[PDB]
Amino acid sequence: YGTHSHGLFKKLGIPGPTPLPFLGNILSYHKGFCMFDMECHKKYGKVWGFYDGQQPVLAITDPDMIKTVLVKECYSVFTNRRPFGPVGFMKSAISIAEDEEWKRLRSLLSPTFTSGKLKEMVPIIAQYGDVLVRNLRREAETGKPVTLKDVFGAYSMDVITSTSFGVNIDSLNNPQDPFVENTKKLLRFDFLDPFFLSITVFPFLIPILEVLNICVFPREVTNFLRKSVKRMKESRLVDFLQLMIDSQNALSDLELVAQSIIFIFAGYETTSSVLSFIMYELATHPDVQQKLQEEIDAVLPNKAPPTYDTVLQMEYLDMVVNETLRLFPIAMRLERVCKKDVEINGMFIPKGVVVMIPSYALHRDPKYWTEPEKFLPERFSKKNKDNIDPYIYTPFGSGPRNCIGMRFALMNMKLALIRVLQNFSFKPCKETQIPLKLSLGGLLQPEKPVVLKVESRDG
Ligand code: HEM
Ligand SMILES: CC(=O)[C@H]1CC[C@H]2[C@@H]3CCC4=CC(=O)CC[C@]4(C)[C@H]3CC[C@]12C
Repeated sequence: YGTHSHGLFKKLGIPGPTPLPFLGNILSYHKGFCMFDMECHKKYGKVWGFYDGQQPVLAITDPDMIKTVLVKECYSVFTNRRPFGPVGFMKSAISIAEDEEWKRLRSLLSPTFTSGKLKEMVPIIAQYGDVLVRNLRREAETGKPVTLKDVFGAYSMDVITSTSFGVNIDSLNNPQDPFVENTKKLLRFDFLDPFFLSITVFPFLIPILEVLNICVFPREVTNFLRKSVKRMKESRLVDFLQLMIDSQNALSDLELVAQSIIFIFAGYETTSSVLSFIMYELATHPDVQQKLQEEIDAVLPNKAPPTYDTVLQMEYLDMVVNETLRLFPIAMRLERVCKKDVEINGMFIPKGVVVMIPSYALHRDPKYWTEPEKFLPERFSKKNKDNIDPYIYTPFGSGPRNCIGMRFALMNMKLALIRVLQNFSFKPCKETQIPLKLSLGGLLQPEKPVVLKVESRDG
């Protein structure tokens, strides 16, 4: 034994790279998820199959299917995601929860994300828009080429703490010692790490790990937020902990601690990561930074504070964020487990298989997109947009199980653009790598941290 599911795609009839005995196709991840997705797409068309060890992954590319599974069949057959490693009590974090515990948690926290409560958090978020620039200032002063993900990470931290726990620190490399270093440690998993590679060939190793209590969210940090939450509950006799406590807090109590940790996870390094790309695009395109920078002066006259409405009422900003997201869809892949045998717009799909949508690949897909390689915002203006197909462009997923934090993500990032642009300009310096080159790991990240010249707009 060792090639269990390896007959499935030759049978059923789907093309794809032919699996090694124990490894499946994992050896093709030397380029990363993105590059591996591009090629299978080219070299196989619109459906293809591969094996992560002995897990069969079926990538689909037709919008109709991609909508059947993401939308039309969510609660039906494609409800859950792929288990990925020893997850401990975090098994109750919504993004990890399965089937019925999921829908429960989903409608239960979704009220916690509605607009208007977005409205309310804004003054809190803007407050670190201020902090960010008071900080971003000094680094431009010194004349030194600022590392983006450091100023942005901090802001993201600042905004997570404040909106998630009503803890207002200026982490931002200042009070960098209280509550900051556990949070700092909540980074995206790299699923091409040797650790995760091992657990994909030997998934029989997850339960063992589970036993030794070896969890993939580090215990140091989980103890802390778990402790730190509980002490906050009592004291309280806007803020995500707030909105949950009020949320009838059934809705379990030490299941609340799982949400808190997972919101930080999903939002920390993603927000600060996208913000970096956006500032890279706005240099190598100085023209766009200006077109955007003027729009901002137009909507709020010299330095005026950004606002829930000041924001939504900025067509060009919305274009720049959206175009950055196309090039760099942080998740790279949407992905869904098949709960049962089902038919789906043509092809049979057998129970057990993982259905995979190639976000990043569809976003650079010479079909739907012309000069797909190019940062040009105009793709998303009132004319040229909305003949672009959702289910193709999906940087936040789609359907019952999409990014619950999308609005908050966008809002948060814009308030940060505003403050920064309406106050700065950004210029390739010595180190600035041009073009881009993505990491060939399992994260959709720069490879060599983006560093830029920050230059105060007159002072
Ligand atoms: C940089 C911005 C962000 C991007 C690009 C992003 C992207 C995504 C994607 C692609 C998914 C999976 C969608 C699917 O399965 O179809 C997702 C899920 C999720 N995201 Fe985000 N996200 C971002 C920010 C955030 C923030 C700030 C939060 C926290 C408030 C958050 C919370 C979640 C949660 C809880 C899920 C899981 C929903 C579920 O499985 O029921 N995200 N996100
Ligand atoms: C970068 C990343 O995704 C992290 C999250 C889970 C982490 C692993 C969790 C288990 C672990 C325990 C150890 O004592 C050595 C390091 C390892 C093997 C970790 C290495 C880095 C990983 C793979």
